[PDB]
Amino acid sequence: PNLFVALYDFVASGDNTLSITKGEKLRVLGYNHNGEWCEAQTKNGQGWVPSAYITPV
Repeated sequence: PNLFVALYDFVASGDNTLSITKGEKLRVLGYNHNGEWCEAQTKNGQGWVPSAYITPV
């Protein structure tokens, strides 16, 4: 039941990216082609975040 946590703050930059805070929880829907970006949902919204900035809880 695939819940995750943010390892660092990430400030939204480009096209359909989402801001996240260190230690907040999110839900993963998927990945991009090469797998460096992850599409996620939080209490603020939905959007792209770096794959390297998150981990399971």
